[PDB]
Amino acid sequence: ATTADFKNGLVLKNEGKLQQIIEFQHVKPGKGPAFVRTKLKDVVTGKTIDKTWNAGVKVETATVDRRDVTYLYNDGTSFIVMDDKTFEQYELSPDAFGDAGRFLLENMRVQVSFHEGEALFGELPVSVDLRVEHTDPGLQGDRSGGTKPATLETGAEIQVPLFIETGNVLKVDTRDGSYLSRVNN
Ligand code: NA
Repeated sequence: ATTADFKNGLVLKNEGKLQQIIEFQHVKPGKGPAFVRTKLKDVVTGKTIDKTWNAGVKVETATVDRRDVTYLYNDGTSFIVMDDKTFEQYELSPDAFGDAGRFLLENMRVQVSFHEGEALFGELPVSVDLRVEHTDPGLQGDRSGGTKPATLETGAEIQVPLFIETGNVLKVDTRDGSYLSRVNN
C-alpha cells in the first residue's frame, strides 16, 4: 500500500521486477522531508540494490505463496521437482535455489515460492545431511587444529574438522556452506 507497510521479507512489484526488502530504514533527516532507504533483492535474479522512497508514497506488494515440494532430479537442463500435496511434476531453473542448489539431494524436501502461479525461487532447509565423497585421512591427535577440504556426494566442497573421514554423513548449513556436525550411526 505505502512505505509505512515496509517490513523485512516483504516483496514489492517495482519497475518491472519482484524485489524483497532485505533491510529498510525510515529516515528523519531533521532538515526537510522524511524518506525510506530499502536494500532490495530481485527474488528471481538475486541481484540486490539500494533504493530510496518518498515517505508515504504508494507501493504495490506481491503475495508470495510458499509450497512444500520434493526435489526429484536434474534432467541435464532443469531441476525436476514435485509439489508434495498436488503431486504435480514441473521444471525449475538450475539457479532457482541460488548457490545453495550446490547441496540439493534426490528427494530432498524443499520450499518453492510463487507469484500468480510462476515459480520465483526455492529454499533448502538451513541444515541438511550430506555424505563425504572424499576428504584426506582423519587425524584424531587433532594433528595437521584447523580444517581440511571435504567433497560432498553432490560435488560441493566445505571445510571440515580433521577427524572427519570419507563416507561420514555431515550436517551442513546451506545459508553459507558451513560444517555444523557429524551425524552418528
Ligand atoms: Na545440482
